[PDB]
Amino acid sequence: LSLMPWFHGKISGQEAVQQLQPPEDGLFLVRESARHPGDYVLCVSFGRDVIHYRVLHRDGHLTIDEAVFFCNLMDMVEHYSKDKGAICTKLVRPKRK
Repeated sequence: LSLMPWFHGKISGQEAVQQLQPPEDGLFLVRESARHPGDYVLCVSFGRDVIHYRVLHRDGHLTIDEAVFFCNLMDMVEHYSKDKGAICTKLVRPKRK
């Protein structure tokens, strides 16, 4: 959370595609969602495109229901820093400020 350099909180997606803009594989950040409150969107750069993955809540947290779920984002994040499978790419540099 707040003190995490990868978290930009409340910026339109629209902003994020921008932040993330000298493309660079695994360049990511995380922001709170608008249409569904309490929820997250993790933004990823991969192949010059920017992909997104809603973070759902289900007793906890996750992107692959059912698959892998977390206690903290600060931890889904770690997780997706060593094994990508599931999303397009391995998270590397957090975009920051």
